[PDB]
Amino acid sequence: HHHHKKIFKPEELRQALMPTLEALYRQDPESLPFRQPVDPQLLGIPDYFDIVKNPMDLSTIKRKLDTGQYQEPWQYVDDVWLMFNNAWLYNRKTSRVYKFCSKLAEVFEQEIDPVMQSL
Ligand SMILES: CO[C@H]1CC[C@H](n2c([C@@H]3C[C@H](F)C(=O)N3c3ccc(F)c(F)c3)nc3cc(-c4c(C)noc4C)ccc32)CC1
Repeated sequence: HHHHKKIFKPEELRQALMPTLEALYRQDPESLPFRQPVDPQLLGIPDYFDIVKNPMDLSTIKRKLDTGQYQEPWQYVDDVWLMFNNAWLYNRKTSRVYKFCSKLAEVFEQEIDPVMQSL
């Protein structure tokens, strides 16, 4: 047993972290709201960017893995938490979106720890 200034390759991170991202995409219908960037104009919520200073969604995180924009695995993890925190901050606790956020966050919390241990 062993509970674990380092640099990983894009291929190393995709092999390790894409299966965790795919686990999120497979949660249906819970992932549908997180697949594309929030569009305040389409959704008629011009107050969105007054609460969320830094947008995040699954499509953005998929591009970053796919184009080698992550170098340490904690860079991927922070973006995913940014996505869930944004959603938890902006939406009311009673809304379907907040509860969808909570299910995704559970599913992420219960798979990322082992994956980190393997890197
Ligand atoms: C695939 O097209 C998208 C479907 C979800 C649509 N959507 C919708 C639409 C509008 C309506 F509120 C609604 O019920 N939507 C909705 C549509 C499909 C769903 F599966 C779902 F859970 C919700 N609401 C969204 C909310 C968010 C959101 C997130 C994530 N964090 O803060 C906010 C605000 C994001 C997307 C939302 C936008 C288009």
